[PDB]
Amino acid sequence: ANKTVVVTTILESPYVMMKKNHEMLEGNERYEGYCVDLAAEIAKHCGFKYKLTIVGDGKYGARDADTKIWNGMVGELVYGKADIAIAPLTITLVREEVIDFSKPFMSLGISIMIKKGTPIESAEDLSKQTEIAYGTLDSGSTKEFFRRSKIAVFDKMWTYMRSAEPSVFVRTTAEGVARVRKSKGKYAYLLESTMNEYIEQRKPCDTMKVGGNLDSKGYGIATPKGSSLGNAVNLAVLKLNEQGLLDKLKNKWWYDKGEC
Amino acid sequence: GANKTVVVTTILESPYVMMKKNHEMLEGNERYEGYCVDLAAEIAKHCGFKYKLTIVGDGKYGARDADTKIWNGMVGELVYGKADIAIAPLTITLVREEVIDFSKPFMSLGISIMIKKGTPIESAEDLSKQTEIAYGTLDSGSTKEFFRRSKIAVFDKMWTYMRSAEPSVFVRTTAEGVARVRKSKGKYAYLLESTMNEYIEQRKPCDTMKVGGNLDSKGYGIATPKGSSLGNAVNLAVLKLNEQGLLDKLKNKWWYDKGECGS
Ligand SMILES: N[C@H](C(=O)O)[C@@H]1CC[C@@H]1C(=O)O
Ligand SMILES: N[C@H](C(=O)O)[C@@H]1CC[C@@H]1C(=O)O
Ligand SMILES: [Cl-]
Ligand SMILES: [Cl-]
Ligand SMILES: [Cl-]
Repeated sequence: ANKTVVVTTILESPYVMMKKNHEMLEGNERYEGYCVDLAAEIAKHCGFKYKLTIVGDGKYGARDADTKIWNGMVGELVYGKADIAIAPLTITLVREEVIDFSKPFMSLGISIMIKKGTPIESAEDLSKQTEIAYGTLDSGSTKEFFRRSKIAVFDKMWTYMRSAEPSVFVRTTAEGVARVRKSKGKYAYLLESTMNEYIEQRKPCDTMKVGGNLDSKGYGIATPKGSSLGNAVNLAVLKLNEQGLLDKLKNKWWYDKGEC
Repeated sequence: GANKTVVVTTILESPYVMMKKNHEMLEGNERYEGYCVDLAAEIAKHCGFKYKLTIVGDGKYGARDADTKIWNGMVGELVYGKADIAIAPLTITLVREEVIDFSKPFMSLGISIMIKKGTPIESAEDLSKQTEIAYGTLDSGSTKEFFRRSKIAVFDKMWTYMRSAEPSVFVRTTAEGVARVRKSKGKYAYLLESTMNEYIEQRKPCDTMKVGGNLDSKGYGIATPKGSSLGNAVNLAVLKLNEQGLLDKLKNKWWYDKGECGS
C-alpha cells in the first residue's frame, strides 16, 4: 500500500517475539517485544503507517567476501526490499558505510555466558584453556568482532574458534543457549550483554554472565543510505530517550518476575 | 478450617482468557483478561472467596485416556485435586458429568462450520459429499468426541474420513485451526464451537464466516470436584448473573463491542 513503511526486523527475544496465539492474529499484532513497542513509538512520532516483516533469511547482515552481496536486514535495506530496520542491529563501521543509522537506542557489549559452576571468569580464562569449547552466532557483529580483532586475547580466541571441531558456531541465539545448557559446562557462548542478561533472568536459571563486557557499542535504527526517513527517525530516538521512554521499555521487557 | 485461596484452573482460549498487553510486567490474576476472567471475578464476588487463576499445564480441556484411564486437562486438575474449580469454555458432557460437578450452563453453543469466505459449502452434508475441501477439528476435546461417537450417518461419515485423512486434519489449538482455514485458499474448513466461530468472524482480517446451522446444542458450565461444597454457591451465582443480564453484557463486551469487522 502507498505510504506504508516496510519495517524489516528479526525474531530475537525479548526484542521481537511471536505472541501467544499468534496463529489467529494478523499483521503487526502477531508480534510483541521491545522493538515492536519501539516501532510503534517511532511511527507515532514521525507520523507514518508501517508493516512489520521478519527478514527472510533470518540474519542480521554481513557481506559475502566472494560476491560482495549483503545478506540479512542490511541486505533488505541495501537492495530496496525494506524502508527501515528496527531490531537489535549493531552499529558497526562496515555497515555504516552502506546504510544510515540513528544514534543508538540501546547500549551493549559482547559478553560471556556459561552454565552455572563453569570455572571461567573472563575471556582471558577461555583463551588459556581447551577443555571448555566456546563460540558465537555463525553470522553477525559478534563473530566479525573476533575475526577482525588484533587484540591478543581475542586474536587467540578467533584462531581457536575458526578451526575447532565440531563447529563452535551456532545458527541462532536460542541454539547457542541450548548448547550451553546441554554441554555440562563444557561450552561457553559469546553473545551481546542485553540477550545474556535477559536469559539469565529466565527459567531454568542455569546460565550466567561472567566478566565485564569485551567491548562497548550500540544498536541503531537503520535506513537505506540517504533515505529522507533517516532524519525524523533519529530525532524520534533522541526524543524517546530524553523522555525516559527507552528506559521504561527496557524495564518492561527485562522485568524480573523472579523465575530465578 | 480457615478460608483458603481458591485455585481456579482455566485455559488460554480467546476471548475467554487472553494475555493482557503488558503481561510481561504484571503478576497473578492481573496478567489475564477476557470473558472468563470477568466471570471469575463476578463469581468470586457473589460467593465471597479469594482465588488464584492458573493456566492448565497441558493446555487441554479434558479427556480420559482409554489405555490408562487417566483424565488429562482441566477435568484432570479437578479429578486429581490439583484445582478447586474450573472457569473456562468447558463443555458439559455425559462422560465428564460422571466424574465432576457442573453448574447450570453460563453460555449456550453448538458445533459449527468455519470456512474461508467464498468456500462453496453451506452444511455438514455438503462437506461429507465431497473431497476437494478437507475438514477437521481440534485433536482433543468435546468436538472431536462428538464425531468419534456419533451414530448418525452423516457425522459417522465425516468421522470416517477425518480419522484417516493425510496429512492430518486435526489441529492442536483453535488458533491453528483458524490459520489453516485462512491459509488454505478455501480448501480447508474447520469444525468448532459456534462461540469461537462467531468471535473469529469479528476479528481481522475478516476473511472467515460461520455457515449452516449448528450440528448440536449444548452448554458451558463451571466445574468443581465431585461433591465439592463450592458447587452449590457457584451454581446459584451463575443463575443470578444470567437473570440480571450480566452474562449477556459480558458476551457483547468480548464478542461485539470491540469487533474489528465493522458495525
Ligand atoms: N546485534 C548483532 C548484529 O547486529 O549482528 C546480533 C545479535 C545476535 C547478532 C550478533 O551478536 O552477532
Ligand atoms: N468446549 C470444548 C471442550 O470442553 O472440550 C473445547 C473448546 C475447544 C474444545 C472443543 O471444541 O472440543
Ligand atoms: Cl502460541
Ligand atoms: Cl491460602
Ligand atoms: Cl447464551
